[PDB]
Amino acid sequence: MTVKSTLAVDMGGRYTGIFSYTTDSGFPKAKEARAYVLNMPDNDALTYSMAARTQTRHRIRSQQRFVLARRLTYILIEGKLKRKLSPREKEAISSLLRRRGYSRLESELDLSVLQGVESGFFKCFLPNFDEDENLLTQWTSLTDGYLQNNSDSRRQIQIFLESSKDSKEFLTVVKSQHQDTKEYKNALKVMRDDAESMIEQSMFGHKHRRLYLEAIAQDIPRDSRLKPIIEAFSGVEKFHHFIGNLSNLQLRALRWYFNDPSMKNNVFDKERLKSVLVRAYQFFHYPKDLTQQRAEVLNAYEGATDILETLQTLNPELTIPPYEDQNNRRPPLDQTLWLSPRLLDQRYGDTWEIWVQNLLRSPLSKGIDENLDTILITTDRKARLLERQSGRLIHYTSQKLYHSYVLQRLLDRTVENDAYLLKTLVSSNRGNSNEIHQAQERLTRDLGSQHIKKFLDFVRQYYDEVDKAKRGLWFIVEKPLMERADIHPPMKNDSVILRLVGNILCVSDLVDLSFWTRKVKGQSTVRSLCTAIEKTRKEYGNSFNYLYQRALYLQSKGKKLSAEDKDFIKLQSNVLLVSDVIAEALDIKEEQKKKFANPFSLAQLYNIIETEKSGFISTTLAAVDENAWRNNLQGKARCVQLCADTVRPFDGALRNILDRQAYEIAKLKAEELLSTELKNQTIDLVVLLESNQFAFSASLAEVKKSANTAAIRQKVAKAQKRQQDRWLSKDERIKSASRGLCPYTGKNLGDKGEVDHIIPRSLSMNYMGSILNSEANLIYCSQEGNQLKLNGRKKLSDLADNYLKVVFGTADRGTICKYIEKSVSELTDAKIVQFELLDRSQQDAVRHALFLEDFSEARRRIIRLLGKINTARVNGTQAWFAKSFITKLRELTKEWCANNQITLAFDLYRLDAQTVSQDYRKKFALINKDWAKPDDKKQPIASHAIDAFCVFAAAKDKRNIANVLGVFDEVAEEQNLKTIAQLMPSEVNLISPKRKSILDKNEVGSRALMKEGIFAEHFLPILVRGDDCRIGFDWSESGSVKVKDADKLFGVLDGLLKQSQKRSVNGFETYTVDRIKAFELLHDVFIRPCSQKMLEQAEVLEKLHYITQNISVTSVYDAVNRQFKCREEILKDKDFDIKVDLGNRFGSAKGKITLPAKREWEKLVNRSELKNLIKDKLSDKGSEKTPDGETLIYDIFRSIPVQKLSHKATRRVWSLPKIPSISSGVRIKRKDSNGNDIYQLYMLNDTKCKGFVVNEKGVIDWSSDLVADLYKQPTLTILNGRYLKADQYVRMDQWYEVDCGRDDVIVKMCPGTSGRRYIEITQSKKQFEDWTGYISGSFWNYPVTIKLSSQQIANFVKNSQMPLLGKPRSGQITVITLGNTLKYWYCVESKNSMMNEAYQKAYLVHFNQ
RNA sequence: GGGACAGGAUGUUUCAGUUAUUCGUGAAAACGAAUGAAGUCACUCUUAAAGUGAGCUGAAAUCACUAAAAAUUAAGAUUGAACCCGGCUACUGACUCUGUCAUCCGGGUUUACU
Repeated sequence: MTVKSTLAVDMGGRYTGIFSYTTDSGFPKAKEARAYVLNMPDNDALTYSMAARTQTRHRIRSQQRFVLARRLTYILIEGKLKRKLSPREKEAISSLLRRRGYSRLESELDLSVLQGVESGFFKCFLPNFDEDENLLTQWTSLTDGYLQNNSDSRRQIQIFLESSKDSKEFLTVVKSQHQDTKEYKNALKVMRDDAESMIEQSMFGHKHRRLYLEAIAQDIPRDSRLKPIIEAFSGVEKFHHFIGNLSNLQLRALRWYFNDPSMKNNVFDKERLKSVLVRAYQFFHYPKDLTQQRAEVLNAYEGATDILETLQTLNPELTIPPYEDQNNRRPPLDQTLWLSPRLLDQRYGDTWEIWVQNLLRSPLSKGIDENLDTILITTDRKARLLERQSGRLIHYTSQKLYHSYVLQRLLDRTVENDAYLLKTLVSSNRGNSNEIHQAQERLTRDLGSQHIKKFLDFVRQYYDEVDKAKRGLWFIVEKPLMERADIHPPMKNDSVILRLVGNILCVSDLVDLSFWTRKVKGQSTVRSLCTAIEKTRKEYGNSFNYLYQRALYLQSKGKKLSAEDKDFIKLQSNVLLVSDVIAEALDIKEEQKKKFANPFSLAQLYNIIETEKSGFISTTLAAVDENAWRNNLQGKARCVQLCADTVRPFDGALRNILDRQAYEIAKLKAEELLSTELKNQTIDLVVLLESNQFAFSASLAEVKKSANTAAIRQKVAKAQKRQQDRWLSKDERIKSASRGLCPYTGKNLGDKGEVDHIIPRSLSMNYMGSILNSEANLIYCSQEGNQLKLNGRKKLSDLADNYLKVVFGTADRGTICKYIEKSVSELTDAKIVQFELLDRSQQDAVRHALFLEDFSEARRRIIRLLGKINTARVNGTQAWFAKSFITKLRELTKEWCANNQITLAFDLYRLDAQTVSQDYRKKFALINKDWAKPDDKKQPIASHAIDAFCVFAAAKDKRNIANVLGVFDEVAEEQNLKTIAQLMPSEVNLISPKRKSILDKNEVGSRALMKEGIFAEHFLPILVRGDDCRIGFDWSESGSVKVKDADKLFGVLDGLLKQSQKRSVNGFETYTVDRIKAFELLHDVFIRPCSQKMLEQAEVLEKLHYITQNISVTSVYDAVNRQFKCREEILKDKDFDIKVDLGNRFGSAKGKITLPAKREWEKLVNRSELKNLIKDKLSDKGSEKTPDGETLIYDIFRSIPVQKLSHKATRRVWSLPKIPSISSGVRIKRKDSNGNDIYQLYMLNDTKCKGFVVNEKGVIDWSSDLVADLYKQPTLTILNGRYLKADQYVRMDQWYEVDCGRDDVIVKMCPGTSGRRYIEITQSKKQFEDWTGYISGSFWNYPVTIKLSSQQIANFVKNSQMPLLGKPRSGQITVITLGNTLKYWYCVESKNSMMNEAYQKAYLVHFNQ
């Protein structure tokens, strides 16, 4: 009836192992369980980050900015001239508008390395700096001043660069005044490089808008094409001001002006332009120093009478836009969860208000509304915001909000303050104690007994929802009584931070932050110490508290400090000093120091004061005030803080990866559930189990590539090594617990011993939350002792006398019992639970206390403490993945839940990867030895399914996890065997996601259609002397190919050839292909069924057609190897030979023409500057290793030009044409500024063909290219493309099972690609090992991608004895299923006839029916 | 961490021009300026014009449908983002701080809407 389903997930990052099942009974059967692994392709195969997409968007936006600025400038100039602009005038105006220069030019290098250094250290090299300001602002201002041509900055940059050359003095001065070389090293290797980048930016062409305006102040009188325009503008200065004001416009202003379908005619509107110019410069946030410049521009534009005269009059330097500030671009949403009066009204109508009123009339409910007069005035939720925006309050009136706030305060009262023992009176585990009866008598009297049951049910639901919220899984409530705030909080505001600090420093009202600059132990300052504390916490992550407590405890015990614990105790001293200094600055007293006298509070102070100057606070001020009241620093502890939802991940790319992983896993689970017959009634419960590690971060640093692989690997290696040192081989058990003696036999035990639980695994089912795979419940024992252990209650009578004497020094059971009781009673719960914080004597005392009587105080206390060790809340990444998976699984099965009525019930539990891997995986590894974790420097794919299975196996935490692995009478190795030998399937289904095929996307524009880079498309000239005619460039043998029967050639190309205008005196005739007509005909033959004449013309045009592209002359030198390339590598015939293959039908011209640009490449390599550097042959190269040959190659070409014009552009790349590789060319027809048709050739980025044509009788045409419908546009022309009528076709992904001719092998085939078929083989694992030479340690070690080497490919094709299988493309095989039956698919290396015949036979079989 | 805005500069391709000229000058020591910029090198053909290729200079175009603007180089099962319009009844931000503007809120999103 109660059908149970489970889905265990090992979130390994790239590889996500899933073990899932769905059973009517409590324990799953063998067939029900399935194992999956997600392959999760990297960013290249599936895009998660948007960096390239936005780079493309902003490139197009810059192009459109220039186009619209030119459009508006032409409109205005033609309006003032009352006549159309000539093409020369248009060219001159465009020349003026080109190369605006920058206005911000922030940076191009990552300066985050130096962001953690205080500004006071650089005053030796930068006297202009001050210690009262952060280094970020000062360095940014200095760089901007150098960019904005600030004379002082320009001078001090050179002063620094000259002074810092002698770095020996810089290294000598350091350490004299308690400086740090590690932090002061940042003055080199990043900031010096940034300064040099600023030096070199000037000669690249970057000039800034002010220098651009200065340059275009000149070159306006010098350009003779602008004379009529200058005359009509009545002055060079007026026209310059007009041009500069127009150029200063951003894209958005031009868009606003042209955002009108009536602007298609390019009409000049005075008022529209004025309003658009006013709308700009009002969009901007002007700095305080740039005030009264915003005022000037806005007075000019708003007060403009003619706007055009205002453009000609206003100084363009004033109209340069300020820096962009998208701080309010998407404010964070408050995550605070509020008891909703609206939902309370929909659920209980009015009765909850009477509940609140009845509870209020009680002396126990005095003081619960202390600050509700000043809290309710601030909107806290999205629903209240919507109601107030409507102006009418029906569910969020002040009275309703008051009632909800006091209701939640009563429900959230602490146990010291709860007068009705809520969350205990409502729990099922409540006893019949006198205190429970007194609490229930206090209730039913204040509230009244007429509606006790409904209020109690509401309390039950509220506490269940709050428990879900605390765990991080508020989303699975699916019927909430609370609501998320979902509204933006205020920013720092310089005054909200004062309130936050006062809350942190336990001050009711803080007025100033002078304590942040108070001196500590000399010239150290509170700010620097808090910065160092936060830096240490950030470096150590979530592990900081553990080693901090360990170091302080070991220092208290007087142990020998380590190199790290020394730093930690120095940090402790820093915390003490900073707390004392803060207290004396704020004169605070009465035990308020110790509240913030921890590294966490000082790091929080640093974050609030320093980090995120323009950031947002966590929650709304209403939530902050309510939480402050429920903290009550002036009081003890009244009420518990408000629940808050888990914020979405900040990474976005990680968010997309989690979204796709959740969708794939939800689709797997939906397939599993829909495969079942389950019918009327039969509620379904799904339980989620998750595991996580630092390997998740390490692998996601490669899935998106993170752009920081080295740094992230270095950071995560430290954490992983620390975790390994935390778990080790579980030291302090063999060496400290047993002390060389078996606990139960006393025999000498070496490294052959084993570790097993003290408490029987059966007893940890009826009480206490875990089997306690901890350092106390397990002891290093011997095999004979473990056999004598059995599964009953164990006591000190079974402990060896010699072992007891070694551990304690006394063999008396009563004496040892009383000593254990005394030792356990002397240690607090914090030291008891955290085993590292105990020395070996107390560790033995705590461990041995489990052998005592059931009534023993020490044993009972230890069991009580360790039964509720932690809540195991989910990580934010885990919470987001869980939310996405649950939402998508609900969506997928929504139809399957409407019909058949199954209602989905979701539960979720996080399981530590530590316990799973270190305890549960080891048992199965011993059982089967294929479950052992490899150490091959990588974690093999299929073993993530093993990890997920162990995560399910780690669900022995019973009485808590409700997947109905209950009863649990059979324990110890019996349960392990029942798990492994019956549950874990042999098959591992590898799921490899991929981006949607462009043939399936309806929004083909969301995919990169064409590759960036345009190719020159050329036609061979035709030379005619008389009866002699040649195809080529010149009459030389290598420059042209002789044509036999040229009359046929000229008859075919009668309408496509044009002749040279300047006629020579018998100096032959040159016939060149008309580019426009040729391109039009090549488009016509591609887009329409053309006549045979047009097809012949297109064939001849394509035979005369060739493609070149300019490649930089730098390519003559190998930068990677710092070696110049030889003439054989440079002048290879592949890059310069044009093949002419006209058949008898088109005259007769067979031969190869060398590209005449080869002479220009020969001139490049044979010139004096490079004659010796270029070697004549590949074998001549040696160890010359020219380090910077690119520099001299540049200096060949960077000749200083004549300064004719100040606005001339710079030259940086010099290139010569070479014949490139062609792959699915596309020719795009566009229009220039004059409206003429221009054709530019691109390379297709995605697939070109959508399938193969199928005739009326099912025969597949394997030779014709069936171009996709998205390329068949009136402006698109597929290179060498022809029209093809295909009313019926077979898609590239129509897999069919072909006639393999065998029984042991199942082969499926699909067309796959236009040239190579896809073959999927279902085969036994042993047979695959026999065919190929591949070897591995069972299929659990098999990789998802198998890279067969050439010998293995030959072995495959040979031992296969199967011509239709072919060979894998470059020996690459993608595995679909792992196990004894191995399923995999591959792309064939080469096309084969019988492969096409087999697919054709399968398609015919499917097509006849 | 990411996301977005603003772009800057150089490339590639298309088209066009250019292989000059006039002055200082009459030495024509080979340079300096002007002609808006460019204006110098090869193969072929020489009739001694030119053809071809490159360079240089200028502009234009640089995903398509597709255009006034936007969306368009992500994903798609779902979405996210972007942009525009209306509003300051109100979450947020900047101001000149009841008064506008917005990256905010609501809506729309393809030739839509104002």
